[PDB]
Amino acid sequence: ISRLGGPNFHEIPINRPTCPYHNFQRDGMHRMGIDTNPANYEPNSINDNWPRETPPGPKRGGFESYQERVEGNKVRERSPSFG
Amino acid sequence: SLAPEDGSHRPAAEPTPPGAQPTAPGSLKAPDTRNEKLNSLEDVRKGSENYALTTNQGVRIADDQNSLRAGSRGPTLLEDFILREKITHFDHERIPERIVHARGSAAHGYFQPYKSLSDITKADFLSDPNKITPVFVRFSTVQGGAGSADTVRDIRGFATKFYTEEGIFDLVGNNTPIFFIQDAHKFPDFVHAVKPEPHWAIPQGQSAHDTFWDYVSLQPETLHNVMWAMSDRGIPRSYRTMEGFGIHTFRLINAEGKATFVRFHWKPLAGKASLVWDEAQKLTGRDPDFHRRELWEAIEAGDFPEYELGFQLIPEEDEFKFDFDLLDPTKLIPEELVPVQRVGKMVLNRNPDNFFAENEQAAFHPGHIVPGLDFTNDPLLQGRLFSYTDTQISRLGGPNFHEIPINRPTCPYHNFQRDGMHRMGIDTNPANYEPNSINDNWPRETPPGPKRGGFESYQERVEGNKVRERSPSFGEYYSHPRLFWLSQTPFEQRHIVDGFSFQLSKVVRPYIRERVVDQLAHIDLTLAQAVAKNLGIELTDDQLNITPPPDVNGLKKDPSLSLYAIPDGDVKGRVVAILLNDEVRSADLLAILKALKAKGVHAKLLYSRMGEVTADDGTVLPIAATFAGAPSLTVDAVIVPCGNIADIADNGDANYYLMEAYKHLKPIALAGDARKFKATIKIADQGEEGIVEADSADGSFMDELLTLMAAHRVWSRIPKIDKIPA
Amino acid sequence: SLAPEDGSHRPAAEPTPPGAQPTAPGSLKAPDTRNEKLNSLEDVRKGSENYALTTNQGVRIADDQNSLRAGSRGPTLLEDFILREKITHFDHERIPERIVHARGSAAHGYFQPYKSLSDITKADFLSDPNKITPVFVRFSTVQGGAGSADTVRDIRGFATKFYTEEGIFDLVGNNTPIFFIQDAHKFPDFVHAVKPEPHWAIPQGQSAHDTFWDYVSLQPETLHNVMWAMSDRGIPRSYRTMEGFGIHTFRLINAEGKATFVRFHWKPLAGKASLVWDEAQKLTGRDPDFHRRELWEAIEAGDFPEYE
Amino acid sequence: SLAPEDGSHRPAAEPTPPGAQPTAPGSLKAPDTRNEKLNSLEDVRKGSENYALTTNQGVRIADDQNSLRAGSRGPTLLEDFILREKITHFDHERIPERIVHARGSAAHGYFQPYKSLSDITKADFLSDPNKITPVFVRFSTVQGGAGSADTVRDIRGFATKFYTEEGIFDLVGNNTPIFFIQDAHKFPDFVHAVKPEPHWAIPQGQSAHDTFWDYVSLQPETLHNVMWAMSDRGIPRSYRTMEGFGIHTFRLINAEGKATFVRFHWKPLAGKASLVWDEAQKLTGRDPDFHRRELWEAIEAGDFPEYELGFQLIPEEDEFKFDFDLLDPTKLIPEELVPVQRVGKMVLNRNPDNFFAENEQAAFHPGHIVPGLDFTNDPLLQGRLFSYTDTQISRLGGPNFHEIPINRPTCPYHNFQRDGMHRMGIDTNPANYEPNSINDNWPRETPPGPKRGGFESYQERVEGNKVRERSPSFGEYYSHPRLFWLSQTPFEQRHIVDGFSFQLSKVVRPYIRERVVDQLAHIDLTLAQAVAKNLGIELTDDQLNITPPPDVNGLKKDPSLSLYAIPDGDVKGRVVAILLNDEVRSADLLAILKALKAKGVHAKLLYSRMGEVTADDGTVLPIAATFAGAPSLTVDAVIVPCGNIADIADNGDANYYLMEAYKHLKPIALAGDARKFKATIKIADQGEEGIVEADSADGSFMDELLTLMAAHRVWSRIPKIDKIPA
Ligand code: HDD
Ligand code: HEM
Ligand code: HEM
Repeated sequence: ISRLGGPNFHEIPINRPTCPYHNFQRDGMHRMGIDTNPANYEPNSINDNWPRETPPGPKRGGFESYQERVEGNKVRERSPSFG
Repeated sequence: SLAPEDGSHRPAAEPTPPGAQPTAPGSLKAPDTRNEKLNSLEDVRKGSENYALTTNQGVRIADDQNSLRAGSRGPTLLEDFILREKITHFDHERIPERIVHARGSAAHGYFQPYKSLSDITKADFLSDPNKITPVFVRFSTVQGGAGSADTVRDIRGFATKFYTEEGIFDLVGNNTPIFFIQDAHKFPDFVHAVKPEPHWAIPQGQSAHDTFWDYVSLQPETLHNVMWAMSDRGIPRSYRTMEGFGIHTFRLINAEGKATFVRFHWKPLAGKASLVWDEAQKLTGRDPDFHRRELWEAIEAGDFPEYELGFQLIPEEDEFKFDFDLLDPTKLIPEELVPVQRVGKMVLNRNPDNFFAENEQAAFHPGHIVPGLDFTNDPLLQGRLFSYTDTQISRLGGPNFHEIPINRPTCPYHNFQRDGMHRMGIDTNPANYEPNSINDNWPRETPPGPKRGGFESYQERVEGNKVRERSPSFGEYYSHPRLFWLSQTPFEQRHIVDGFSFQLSKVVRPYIRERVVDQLAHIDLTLAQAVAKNLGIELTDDQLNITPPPDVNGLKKDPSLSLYAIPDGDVKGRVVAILLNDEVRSADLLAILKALKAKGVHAKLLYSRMGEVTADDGTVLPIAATFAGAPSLTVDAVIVPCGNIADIADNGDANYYLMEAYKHLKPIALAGDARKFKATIKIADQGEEGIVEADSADGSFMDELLTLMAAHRVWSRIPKIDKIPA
Repeated sequence: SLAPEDGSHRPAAEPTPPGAQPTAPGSLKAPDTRNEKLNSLEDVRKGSENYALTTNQGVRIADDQNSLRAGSRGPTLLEDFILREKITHFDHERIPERIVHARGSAAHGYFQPYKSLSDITKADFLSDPNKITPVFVRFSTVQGGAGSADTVRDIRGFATKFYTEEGIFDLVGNNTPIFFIQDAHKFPDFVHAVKPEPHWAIPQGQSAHDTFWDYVSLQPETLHNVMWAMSDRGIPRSYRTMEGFGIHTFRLINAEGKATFVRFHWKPLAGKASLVWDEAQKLTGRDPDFHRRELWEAIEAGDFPEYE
Repeated sequence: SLAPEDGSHRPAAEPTPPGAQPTAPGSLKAPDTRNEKLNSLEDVRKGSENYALTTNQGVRIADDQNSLRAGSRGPTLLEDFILREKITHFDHERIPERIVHARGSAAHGYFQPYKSLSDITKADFLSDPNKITPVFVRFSTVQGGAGSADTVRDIRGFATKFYTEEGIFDLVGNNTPIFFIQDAHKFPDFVHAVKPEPHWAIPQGQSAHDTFWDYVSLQPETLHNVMWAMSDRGIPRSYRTMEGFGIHTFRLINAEGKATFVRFHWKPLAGKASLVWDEAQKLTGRDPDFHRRELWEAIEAGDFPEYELGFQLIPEEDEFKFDFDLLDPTKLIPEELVPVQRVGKMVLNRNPDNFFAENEQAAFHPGHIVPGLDFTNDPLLQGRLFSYTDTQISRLGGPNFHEIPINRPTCPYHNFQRDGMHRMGIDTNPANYEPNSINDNWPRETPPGPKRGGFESYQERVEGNKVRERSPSFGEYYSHPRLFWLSQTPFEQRHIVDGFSFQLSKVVRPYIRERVVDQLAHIDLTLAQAVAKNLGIELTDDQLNITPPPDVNGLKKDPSLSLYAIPDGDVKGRVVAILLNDEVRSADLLAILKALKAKGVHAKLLYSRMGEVTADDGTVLPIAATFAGAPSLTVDAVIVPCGNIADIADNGDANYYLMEAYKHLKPIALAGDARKFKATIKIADQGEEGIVEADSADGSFMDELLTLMAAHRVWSRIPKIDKIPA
């Protein structure tokens, strides 16, 4: 945000994805992309809810975190195994 | 010298009623009002009288009227550094407005507890009734820009910065006890839906548009807060006359380490009061700064905004005792179930000096807590903790925003953080890391403890898998909207119905209106049918048969949810229009002003022109404003004294004054020949409840008027106003 | 599918009168309208239909309704990069508004001269009646913020960007033929005087306050433009029904090097029309976006703003 | 407590020589060294000892070693506001470096004039010899980034901010009396040509690359400052031993309104001295912070950098009496024609506390002048006036950069400018415009006058058409380069030829080399022939016949252009390496050390390891550094005392220490059996000038060594060094 001047740093040519990117984020300094979507929010009916979430799957699916088990209390403490 | 000889350019440094003097920077108007934070700002306050005009580098300017040019009709030269510095500074005056709550009005004050809370929290600011904590408070709307109007229908923000001896605590709340959404991941979606639509940037300061109601219809978790926004809660009369809430369940932590769940409340000591919709909308055109102005002038008059801080406290063992989740910020805790304990009082007693430096630059953030408080896993709160540090890096220019004077703590602050843009502090520590030997590890960590200890999080147990999933316990959307509905008076229900009908009539896509009516039918059939009738929609048989949602823990209403069900009227600080004529009966005017003064009610003397008029005994009466310049929208009640009533009886502006005031349910009082105005508002000869009338202003006349003003508005008049063309 | 079965969510892509259809982005509403600048913007226009929702790095999102937490009632985790990108972008949406003329409304169009002006100017965009130059025009008020109301009493801006074959020419004018002050050195003084006063930031969108009339009373050079502002010129009915002026004397320079002094005008082909004060003031309350709306809806109906 | 119990972590707060103690923030090293700017910074200086570690919001931290996680091996929680604040501030520490002069070292000090200059200027800081003006001075290179090396070949900046009672005056100069170019419109062309090339960003801190010499070969106006850069002026021994110049002609204006043209000079009271190239280039590797380190340590030792301000003064009527234009910044004013008049003395006597806050954020700008000074039409100065205000808007984050503490004036500043990012001052003035009546027009304009008056520009006549055209009076490129060349000693000429030869050797396109050699042939044929021989280029018959440019107003040399032609050596503050052995003759070392201390010369005791050695008589010698750790590059002279010379005589590092010092022309003294080292450097039995040798370090050995040090280097050794493999 400070180094590259704002939240549109992915639009700086070197950083741009070569695959498609579409979402409901808008504006910010030096915004390049001109969005034509009538909707800037989801869920929406006014654009039939596009762009849409994608379920996870074997290829081309949405991102889902691995459901690791978390068990412990809220601590600021170094694991004894690290000592 | 350009000031007038008589010194009438400078306002008196004493409290004065609204309109009596020009308004002024707070340290000029009230120089002897002090608190630890206002005194700490003295290092950066700059005066002006008797100083020379200079560049920012301290060079005295001889001619501030002209650019430097080659010849007096020639081109401007690049060596004019005086012109370029002055135009460069102007060119860079603006900073980004806040992404939400951009329109807001702020004041300084102080808070003091009523008793030590050490049994329930170790927070130092709550440890002793003689502990006085300076505060700075910013009230705001949500959707509109910094230049949008004040009296829009909207939720209002209510943000308090407490400058404590153990750190800054910011309580960043709104004027309703829930929010629209459950999880912070949806906040950009919701905010984009309510904000002006992206193709054309319309509408400003309004939720009455397709995308807002599209999102509401598709996200029934919104309906509870939508109900509050559609009620008269969405159009408060003053920031002095609305409630505040922290919304989220937080924790208090005591010196033994015990955690108690808490929700925060601010109760207005001037009582709860709202406008009516027609009046609020019209006021956005006649005075889009009405709330900003009213707050500033209340403080200059000594009508200080006062609020009691209150805590709803729930033991840790009672986390699951209710039929809603305590961590769900779309659910309220009914006061019938968990009472509000009154904990202390905040008084706002001084305006800023400079709005940009102190209000626009102020940074509030709910993750600014102190030892003795802690967070919960409310998933809207959890995401807020990220946003308010992040947004200030662009808004305020970098990571040193705590060095901007209004944001500075008044207690000590020392650490190993260095640099960043516009770094003010010049660190002398040889070390900028720890652990260090070279400064004997100073500044040093401090263990947690009962007082002056380091912050340690409550050691809550966390058990579960890493999931993006809404708790099933949050999946109930209708029972709170219905409890709120059932708790409103009949006229407050009519205003709700009217709010939904007005908003949905502005939605162009009719299916969205229909989908909202279907949601309302899941709350209350009467509501749904009344809104549907105004939209020309007929409920289906299925909609007529939807089972109402369950009561909340056995409640079918809670009157603390209504603005008006329980009387809390306070007249002090309110304002009356007195409509003058060119020969007022001075004895009416004496009696009126005396009775108002006794109750701390202000007046404004109005006429068809500016200047002065002369009463029957020769008293010279100065005119504050014209009938059109200061419409009835801006006052709480209207009084017409006797005199040469012919002077004004045919004035369309004075007649309209009283029609507008009548339509908006305001008390109206008419003395002697002023009773000829009964005809403009269609009052029967025998009179009507809410119109005070008598041969003279009489004194019993004034008690009756001030009784009506303590009840705020004349609700029983509502069926009579549909006739009035106004 | 959340859209209705009957297609009524989607505005007809053809000219329609105000209120007949929901309004839409211009390239959706009027896909057949083009000019050289609109064509050159194609490389940056982003669509939406039939695309997956992604991060800005192009990773497909599976659940855009929830943060990542340890258990469905537990704390949000710092590793949720989807949540933090989406909220970081939101957090930094705003940029500073314009110091003056922060409220304004804009549209694309095109300009063409009636004949070659080569005897008086070598400016390329005026050289040939067949040469069409794209424009982008913004109209504005002066004093209020970007979220202030349209039908205030104020001067109006009228700024045209001409995308010529020999460079951008911006004609940055107002709707009256003079300004308030003589020397640019005084602009921060005049603008501070008209702007909301610095202790309390009131009033918005209004010159009806002590500091403006203090300045005027001490600087009689301001009285000409003040007359204009106090007339119904200060409250136009539409951006379509107001005059435009460059105000300053500029120069045209022909190919032989001869200079002619020029002042620029725009004539509204819809004619000149203003509100009356009580209407204009009440309209700031009933529809603070009235001029922005009227401009957009005129263009959607085919009532194109035309100026000479 | 992690500090050693003996307190050896903390440097003594008293002057100490380089290396004796760790270096510290200036206010801790020299707390009693004060001036009005240093005292004015006290409101922002932050201590650390005895204070608790906190957030920037003043909350005490208990555990600054760990993030908050769900279990001690679990994930980090978003609610960790202490982690996020600390990492957010870290993440935004950097600000843009300066576009040019990014690499620089600064210090605080004071200036006093020798007598009132009221007859020639009304500037207040020159009006009274007892008026002391605080200064802050930054010295710099030009091309490299803020992390580039100090002893590169380049021009140096010499910038002085004077905090006067009538405004900040910045005198923003370099260490050569002209610049490379004539009109500011070419400054981005020239700087882009000298800077690292745009495809790969190489080379850093070097002009030895194709684009710089392409531009030079095409722009012969650059050749004069190119001559100075290729001489040993381009590689100063220290910031204390270089000249400063304002370059441009400015004006002085006295109280009667008479203008006198002026060029500004600084004379170094430590004398002029430069490195030799091979030493400078090696030093950029062994100690890229050598000038920063040397400045800081001189100040800590009390070897304060001192400079005398002087003026070349030309009456208005003599504007056109020279062969060159006074407004042309590629031309110098020879001191034989217009002598420098001594004006006053500047002493730098305190280091900053924090480099970022004071050095990195300092803003100097040559448009910051005061009444009694004014500009001329020099077309390089004229463009500079635009640039320095503009560049601070991005570098320092907006238009409030004069509020960052180091940049604040010490005199009053008041005006109508408001807001902007990072606004610190809270204005209380009811008015933010003038003229105003509501504050009686304060702060007010001030007419010009003899003292404490408003700024007014000198009413110079302008007459001409609007043109983009270079004055024909500027179109002469070669006579000043030639005057410079002929003014240098024979060894300085050799060093110039080697500078051009080395640089053009790195230009990869040979045609660029050839074109530069052709330009040299227009300056002086001996120069062009010598550089051509080193490049393997043969001059054509046409080149051999170019007629030399004219003399400059009759001069064929001016010795004041040489670093060394006129002796001005000063040994105080210089440093000598003493090569120890394991049993040093202690009487030698007593004599050596006390002779050095008597003349303020520092010593560094070196050996093959750290720790101690014990002398013949039991004296314990603490070791400063090893041979390889503190190479001969970092010292002015080398002394080897007698003792057990066999300890070190076959040590490769010890031998090479002497070879390197010998190649770089440094004085070397050898006592007793240390004379066995004569074979390493090939010195004859009957010895040679520049090598001091005796049976012992007594009698005249130290006087002879110190004589050699006052002459800086042994130039007569140059023909002896080419054979030597070092
Ligand atoms: C037209 C542009 C321009 C030109 C022609 C010059 N400069 Fe410059 N100079 C800059 C534009 C600039 C700058 C972009 O404004 C800098 C970089 C960062 C800053 O604050 O100023 C700067 C920095 C800078 C600094 C470092 C100040 C400091 O320590 O922060 C020095 C000493 C000079 N310059 C000296 C000179 C001299 C003696 C010049 C010719 C006589 C000269 N500059 C020409
Ligand atoms: C849950 C109900 C919420 C309430 C009552 C609330 C209240 C507020 C208030 C009162 C302010 C104004 C502070 C001021 O006067 O200066 C504010 C500003 C802000 N809020 Fe919150 N908010 C809520 C939810 C959120 C969420 C979930 C996010 C982020 C996902 C958020 C992000 C912001 C941002 C970015 C600002 C501007 C802050 C600044 O620029 O300093 N709000 N909100
Ligand atoms: C001569 C009378 C003037 C007229 C008619 C005029 C007209 C305008 C207009 C129409 C805009 C808005 C452009 C848009 O729609 O984006 C504007 C912006 C601006 N004007 Fe001028 N102006 C005048 C005088 C000045 C003067 C004298 C200055 C300063 C010396 C000035 C400084 C600015 C600034 C700082 C902005 C905002 C520009 C931006 O942020 O892009 N105005 N003015």
